[PDB]
Amino acid sequence: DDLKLPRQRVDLVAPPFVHVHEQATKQGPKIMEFKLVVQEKKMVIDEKGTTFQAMTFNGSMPGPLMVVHEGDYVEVTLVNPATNTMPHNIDFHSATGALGGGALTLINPGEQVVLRWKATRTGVFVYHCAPGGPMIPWHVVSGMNGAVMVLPRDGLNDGHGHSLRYDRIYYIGEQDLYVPRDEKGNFKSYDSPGEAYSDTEEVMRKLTPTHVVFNGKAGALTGKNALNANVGENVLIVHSQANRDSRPHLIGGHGDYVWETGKFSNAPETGLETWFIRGGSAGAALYKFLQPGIYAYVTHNLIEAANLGATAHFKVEGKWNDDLMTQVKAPADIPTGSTNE
Amino acid sequence: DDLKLPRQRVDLVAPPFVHVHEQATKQGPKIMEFKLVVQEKKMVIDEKGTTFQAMTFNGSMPGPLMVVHEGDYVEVTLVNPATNTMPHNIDFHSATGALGGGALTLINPGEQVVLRWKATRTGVFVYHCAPGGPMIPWHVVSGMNGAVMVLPRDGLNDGHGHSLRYDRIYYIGEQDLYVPRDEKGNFKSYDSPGEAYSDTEEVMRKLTPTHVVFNGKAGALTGKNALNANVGENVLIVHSQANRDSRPHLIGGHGDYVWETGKFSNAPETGLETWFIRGGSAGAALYKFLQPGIYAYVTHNLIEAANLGATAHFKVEGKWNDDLMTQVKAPADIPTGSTNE
Amino acid sequence: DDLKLPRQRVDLVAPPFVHVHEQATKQGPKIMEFKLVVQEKKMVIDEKGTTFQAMTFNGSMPGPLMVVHEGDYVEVTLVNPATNTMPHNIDFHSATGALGGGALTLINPGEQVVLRWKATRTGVFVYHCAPGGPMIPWHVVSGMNGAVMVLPRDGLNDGHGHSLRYDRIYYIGEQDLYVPRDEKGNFKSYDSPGEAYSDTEEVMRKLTPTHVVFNGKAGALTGKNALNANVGENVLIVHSQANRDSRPHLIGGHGDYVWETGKFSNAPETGLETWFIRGGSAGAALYKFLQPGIYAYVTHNLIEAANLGATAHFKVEGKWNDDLMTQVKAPADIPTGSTNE
Ligand SMILES: OC[C@H]1O[C@@](CO)(O[C@H]2O[C@H](CO)[C@@H](O)[C@H](O)[C@H]2O)[C@@H](O)[C@@H]1O
Ligand SMILES: OC[C@H]1O[C@@](CO)(O[C@H]2O[C@H](CO)[C@@H](O)[C@H](O)[C@H]2O)[C@@H](O)[C@@H]1O
Ligand SMILES: OC[C@H]1O[C@@](CO)(O[C@H]2O[C@H](CO)[C@@H](O)[C@H](O)[C@H]2O)[C@@H](O)[C@@H]1O
Ligand SMILES: OC[C@H]1O[C@@](CO)(O[C@H]2O[C@H](CO)[C@@H](O)[C@H](O)[C@H]2O)[C@@H](O)[C@@H]1O
Ligand SMILES: OC[C@H]1O[C@@](CO)(O[C@H]2O[C@H](CO)[C@@H](O)[C@H](O)[C@H]2O)[C@@H](O)[C@@H]1O
Ligand SMILES: OC[C@H]1O[C@@](CO)(O[C@H]2O[C@H](CO)[C@@H](O)[C@H](O)[C@H]2O)[C@@H](O)[C@@H]1O
Ligand SMILES: O=N[O-]
Ligand SMILES: O=N[O-]
Ligand SMILES: O=N[O-]
Ligand SMILES: O=N[O-]
Ligand SMILES: O=N[O-]
Ligand SMILES: O=N[O-]
Ligand SMILES: O=N[O-]
Ligand SMILES: O=N[O-]
Ligand SMILES: O=N[O-]
Ligand SMILES: [Cu+2]
Ligand SMILES: [Cu+2]
Ligand SMILES: [Cu+2]
Ligand SMILES: [Cu+2]
Ligand SMILES: [Cu+2]
Ligand SMILES: [Cu+2]
Repeated sequence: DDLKLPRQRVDLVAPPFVHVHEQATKQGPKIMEFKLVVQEKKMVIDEKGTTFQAMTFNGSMPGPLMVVHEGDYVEVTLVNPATNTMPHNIDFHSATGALGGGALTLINPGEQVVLRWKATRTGVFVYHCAPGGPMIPWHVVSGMNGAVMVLPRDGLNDGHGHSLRYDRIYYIGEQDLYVPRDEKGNFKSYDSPGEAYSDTEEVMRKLTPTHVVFNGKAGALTGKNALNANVGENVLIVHSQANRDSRPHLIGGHGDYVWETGKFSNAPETGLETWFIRGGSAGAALYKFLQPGIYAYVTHNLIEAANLGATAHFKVEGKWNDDLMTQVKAPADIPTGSTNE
Repeated sequence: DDLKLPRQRVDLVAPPFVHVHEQATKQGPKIMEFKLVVQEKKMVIDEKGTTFQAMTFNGSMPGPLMVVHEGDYVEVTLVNPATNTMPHNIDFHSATGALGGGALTLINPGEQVVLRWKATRTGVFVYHCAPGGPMIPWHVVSGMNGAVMVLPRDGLNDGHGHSLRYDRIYYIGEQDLYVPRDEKGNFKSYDSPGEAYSDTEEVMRKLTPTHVVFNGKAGALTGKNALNANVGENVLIVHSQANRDSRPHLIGGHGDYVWETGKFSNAPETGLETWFIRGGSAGAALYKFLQPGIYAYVTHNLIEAANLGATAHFKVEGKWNDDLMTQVKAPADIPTGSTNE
Repeated sequence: DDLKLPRQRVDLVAPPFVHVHEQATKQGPKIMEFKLVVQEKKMVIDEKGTTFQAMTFNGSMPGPLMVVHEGDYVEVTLVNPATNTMPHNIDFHSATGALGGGALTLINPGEQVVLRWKATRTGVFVYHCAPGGPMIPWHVVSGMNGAVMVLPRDGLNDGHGHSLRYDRIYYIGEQDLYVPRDEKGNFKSYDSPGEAYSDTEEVMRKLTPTHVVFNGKAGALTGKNALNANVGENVLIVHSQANRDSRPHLIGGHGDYVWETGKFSNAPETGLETWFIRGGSAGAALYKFLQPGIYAYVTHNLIEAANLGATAHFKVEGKWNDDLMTQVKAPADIPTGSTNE
């Protein structure tokens, strides 16, 4: 027992929600204990009911958000149940050495492994499966990726000596999927990930996804699963993309404070319209809602947002501010005396 | 008449030129009145005379640049003449609430609407049509996008307490187009936007444009329509892309001061070779010309620049500086006594 | 002889290595003399032995890294031997005027030219061939690109008044290739660049590379050609991409200090997981190795990294730090008393 710190077990929750944590803490460093269970399963990924052979951490795309503080140790039990068919591992971009932990965590079905890494770098970071060779992109684009957030012990700041505090936090994992089609253009179904592999690899090689989804499927964060907020709330939106670039935009809003490279040692940019998540990274945006109503959160390739699945909704309760925006005259017939050339 | 400020009507001009404005102002806030008229029309988009069914604000791709100051109110009359076939609206990324104004501006052919938004955020911002669902990307990649610039009341600064002033300003709108081809590879023509839609949507789904153009067509800003400048002039180049990333580069020059995320609350970067406009945003670069001659302004995917239409020219008058660059020896035969292995 | 400075001949070396230079210097400005010889040749670009008709500076993809100091003059002899079939030239993104030198350097086979440019802008910059029109992207994606580094005379700094010094420097040139296929999907071979052109241009038009390689071929910087370092060494990694965006990531490491836009007048970002090289630019990352072992350096589009060739290896000698990372429990059977739902 060389490392003599207090241990704290964390129960992970399904995205887009985030397990209970403190922003600022005066506790010393702890060993923060997490468990991730690999689950291979068929999942529905679009509104027409297209299925595909997914591979996940904890049964979700993305994997759950892990939250710790700078100087904590993160002790992860990775479990690969014997119902799975492939070996898996885990690479933390937040970690130092052994390919992020991938070189120490390769487990066959029926095995588990325990990795400990010190959280020396602040920010939001991708984690993902990386077995080796062509298996790396295949496991990642099959759904085996998530994120970890390492907060400064004093919480967030604006990089100019002022504390920032969020009222709410959501984790938006964006997934590029490569679903094979038959000669007529219909999506193909398979009985196992292994059976899907050869056809999937051919789609992956052309670098054009068939679907781009938040929280594992088209429409996942729309309708009844819209994200909730209130006028005046500072909301932190963590956005990850393990394989492909994304350009997040809150329609009707802004990024008040944006860490687009996702690392809290760097001051955020202010008042962004659209920001950029480089493939293989996580970023974070803080926004204080000023108006009630529906907001679409998109990647601002609008073809991807509207036609390949990459739209989420916020439903924001409160009172409308007519000073910021108003309809001066409702839609009306163009006046007869108008010239419009 | 709740809002009791002076009103000022602005006459918009066609890109790449920009309507008359002040950089720094000591006037108080005003209500700045703009009119945009939707025009659906067939347009020529390449040097071989390829046509396509465009949808525009004010008859141009991009729509005109609107320039206001922080704290102004922007009152926009959007007009959809009864010669048009579809409903349209407008979303300002500069605006707060109601999906940027899109939720308050949906008008059928024969209708107009008046929206007012407060310019609380400084920078250059995209505006675009966003009717709903798959219509959003279709109207945007059909040409319905432009930009607005919200200047600080004191004009631009270098983020270190020094004022920056431009001698000239150009607005470069970049458009990704998706033109259907027949089985032989020839571009297809249609008699209406509606007739083009199904085939166009199939091209859009593969996320590879057929054309990438500045100011609405290949070669628009070359030859006689080259952009003019003089040695010693500080030129502001505003660049927008509503749907797809761009990487602007001034061949033979630099970006002296670049806001690549386009927001003047953030200090510019200095001395860039190539900068990055994320899809769904506008950015701005200031350069002081040091040498006369021809400059190509490109997106530095050179396939897009040279083969899909995304090249503009600057013609710069003045005297050559042999200290910065000189031809020491003109092309000559390789000397007989040379070894070149 | 208007310019009366000392002259210094530099001997270039093949990437990923870099010719001998000083970081900080108290010498005054010099005329730094470089020679580049164009070589068209068939080259092997993947591990299955696929060939293609390359065009190179000095026989390598990328061209060699040139290193000078701010205020130096760079005098380049470009040679196009009569064994070559096409005209060539050179454009320096570091240079001011005449399209970066391209307008002053166009040479037929059997000719040479001497260009001098003043190094007024600090950073890493792309250089590339740019003959004119569609020849520009074709020569660049055929391999005619490299980089130049213009150091501040005081060497690198962290943008907050602290000197940064590297123990080692590597230049990673990333190349997107467009190799034609026959109807069965096999790569086509040609006897000359001219014969390859028409088929290659058709692949280039669809903006999807067939290969993405470091140092000219899949696996070039793996196995026996892994990059060497030691625990505790600060290593500068210069990364260029003349045509297409890249997202570099050091697997198991970080970017301690990253200039992603590549320009030393701007403070670096700290502690990045993944950074972004915009097509048509060079960037630089400093990392101090903390753990021994194998590191993969990738573009974090993992399809490109694992399946299209864009992976390099570092082999790092030293002692493992179990405080940063440890395997707490080796792979073992899942305990019988475990519940994993
Ligand atoms: O996309 C090609 C072609 O295939 C069809 C079916 O023949 O539709 C498929 O692809 C669509 C777009 O991805 C999906 O909407 C649908 O689930 C799938 O069957 C054609 O409609 C289409 O032109
Ligand atoms: O800098 C972050 C900041 O943006 C704020 C200003 O305090 O608001 C932006 O939009 C508001 C709209 O009323 C204005 O107060 C302000 O002028 C503008 O930059 C906050 O919401 C937040 O702290
Ligand atoms: O691009 C496919 C194929 O189509 C042809 C005509 O059969 O040319 C078309 O496409 C070209 C590239 O976009 C355009 O230059 C031209 O306007 C269009 O007819 C072939 O030339 C080409 O291989
Ligand atoms: O920082 C902006 C600045 O770049 C300037 C320097 O004042 O010039 C750059 O190129 C010039 C070439 O002669 C040099 O003065 C300077 O050393 C270099 O950084 C201006 O054009 C502008 O203010
Ligand atoms: O990629 C299409 C198709 O072509 C085949 C040969 O028929 O393989 C070629 O393409 C592969 C992927 O690029 C290469 O691995 C190989 O060198 C090349 O022959 C098929 O295997 C493949 O489905
Ligand atoms: O800011 C650059 C800096 O990162 C350093 C800190 O000095 O290390 C990072 O990782 C180390 C792991 O032990 C820690 O010292 C530090 O807390 C963390 O930010 C150096 O390697 C380098 O100077
Ligand atoms: O130690 N107090 O939180
Ligand atoms: O399955 N994803 O939330
Ligand atoms: O572990 N890979 O299939
Ligand atoms: O009020 N003077 O510009
Ligand atoms: O039609 N565009 O300038
Ligand atoms: O309003 N859309 O076609
Ligand atoms: O002049 N001394 O290096
Ligand atoms: O051929 N390239 O190193
Ligand atoms: O010089 N171009 O083939
Ligand atoms: Cu896996
Ligand atoms: Cu990774
Ligand atoms: Cu419209
Ligand atoms: Cu938008
Ligand atoms: Cu060439
Ligand atoms: Cu260039």
